[PDB]
Amino acid sequence: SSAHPETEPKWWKEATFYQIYPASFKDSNDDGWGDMKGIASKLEYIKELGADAIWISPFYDSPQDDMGYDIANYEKVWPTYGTNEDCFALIEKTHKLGMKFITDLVINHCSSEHEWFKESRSSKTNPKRDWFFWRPPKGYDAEGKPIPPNNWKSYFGGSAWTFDEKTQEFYLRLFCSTQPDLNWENEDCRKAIYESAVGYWLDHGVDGFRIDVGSLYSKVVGLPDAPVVDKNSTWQSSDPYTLNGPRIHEFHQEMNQFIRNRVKDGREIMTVGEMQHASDETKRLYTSASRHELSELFNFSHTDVGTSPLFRYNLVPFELKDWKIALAELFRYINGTDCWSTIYLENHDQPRSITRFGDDSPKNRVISGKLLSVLLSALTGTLYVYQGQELGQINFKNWPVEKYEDVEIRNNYNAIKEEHGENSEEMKKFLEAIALISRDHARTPMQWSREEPNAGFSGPSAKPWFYLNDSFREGINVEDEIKDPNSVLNFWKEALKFRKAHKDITVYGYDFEFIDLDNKKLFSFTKKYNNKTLFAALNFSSDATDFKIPNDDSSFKLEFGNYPKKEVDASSRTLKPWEGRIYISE
Ligand SMILES: [Ca+2]
Repeated sequence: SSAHPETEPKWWKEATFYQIYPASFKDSNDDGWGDMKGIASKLEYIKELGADAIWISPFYDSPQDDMGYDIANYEKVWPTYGTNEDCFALIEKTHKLGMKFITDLVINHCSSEHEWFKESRSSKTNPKRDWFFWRPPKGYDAEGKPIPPNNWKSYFGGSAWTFDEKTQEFYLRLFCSTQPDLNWENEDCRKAIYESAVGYWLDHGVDGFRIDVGSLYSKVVGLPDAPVVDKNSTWQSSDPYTLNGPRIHEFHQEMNQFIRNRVKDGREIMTVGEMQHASDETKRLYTSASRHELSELFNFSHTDVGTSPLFRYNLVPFELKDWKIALAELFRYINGTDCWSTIYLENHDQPRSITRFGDDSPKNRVISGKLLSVLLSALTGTLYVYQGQELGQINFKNWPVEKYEDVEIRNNYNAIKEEHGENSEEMKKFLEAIALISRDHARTPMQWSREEPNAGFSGPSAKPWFYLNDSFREGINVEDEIKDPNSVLNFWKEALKFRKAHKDITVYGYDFEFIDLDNKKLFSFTKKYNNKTLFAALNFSSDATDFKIPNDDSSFKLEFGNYPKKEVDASSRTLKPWEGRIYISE
């Protein structure tokens, strides 16, 4: 383990994080929106699950055009969630329970309702004009409409620019129309960002930050037209010119130094960057401890499987090997380095992992939910669990498009309507995809009980901000699962206990090697920690599946699995349907 600097323990390496989506976690006042008092009331539940830390998605003052990722004031809690004092009390309560607290740092862009943007947009001459990207129209089209400065596509569909009537220029917004991108080329802007979004929260005791699209701050000069890679789209991915840009490491080093110099009590701050996509070299540049940038990052390859690289909402076939390799991208690069990794399958931007990677049928949803827990329990990195994942939540079914709340759905729908027609093959493919892939599968209210109609998220007379998934009626809820010894929830409790008990090799294990990589059913691997060897055999299928342990001998003992403990034959070399096993040799 001495030739593996990544094994150096840190609180944030071995902490299990639980991610809370504040709108959808717990309503305490029957207005249909989750809130901070709701979260506070459920911290004991989170601790009992086995979490060491929480990450709360944005709770700052926001018009909610992108459900909190459009921030109008970094230093004020959205009144619907509570007051600043409510938040400070929540941070303190979290700490007094022995858990860490990280907040969502969203500084690629802010809301157009932020005072910075209200000033910037007011004239061409004000001190904050170049805190954002303002450009004249490229020209005007045959119908007299202004043409945007370039061909860049928004992450939510259509053009990445919005025209301002008053000042007669476009502003850049990679996300929705009211999320203008901040201009990190402006040093005054960077300093103000650090003071407001970072310093304020350090002063109020956060243990770290999850950094929203942290790889987008550096734009290539000139904002040039992007390559025409999609021949059936007016607008093109800006990635070559916005993703991991030439100043991105400079900016992250600067922000890291700001944090180091602003902390007052010498505490260890974690940063996890939502970096999206990166070569292994880029990942190392971000997460090597010696680089003083990020602690770790999220990489999207494993959550991208089964979607077109050109458009997330066009489905494509994939096989198990694709997912194995994409998952391994999270962690293999850290082997023998001072880097660190993340491990997760769910977040507020993803559909449910059982639906995607298990089998959500009534027959298989429990056992395959447990299989995913076995897998995650054994992988190296900081583990994240998303609200409802521990219940074995599944995608919702048979919703019409108009029921989806997400701006990502609304904007993409409208772009397709405009470009291809509402009644088109392009629309049909989109509608097929949203049923599997939409972020909204993560955002339906948390299911605390079987109570009609709101599943204990709110009182029975309240109207939730977004519709409940019908799965609460099928026993997918906290109250029913606590009482069922065979539940996914009770299994996740066991999985986290197992992971912690064997943390040297589960959290800090190294020399990861795939066994039978090509296998369409068997996901198998070994890891090392000094004299210890961990071996996993995981059957991602409804069929029985054979496996072999490399260098098999009597030392390999069955330490965890999802089939009944007293009914498993550890010496058998065939897995039952959806069976997973973790063996450890000393
Ligand atoms: Ca509420």
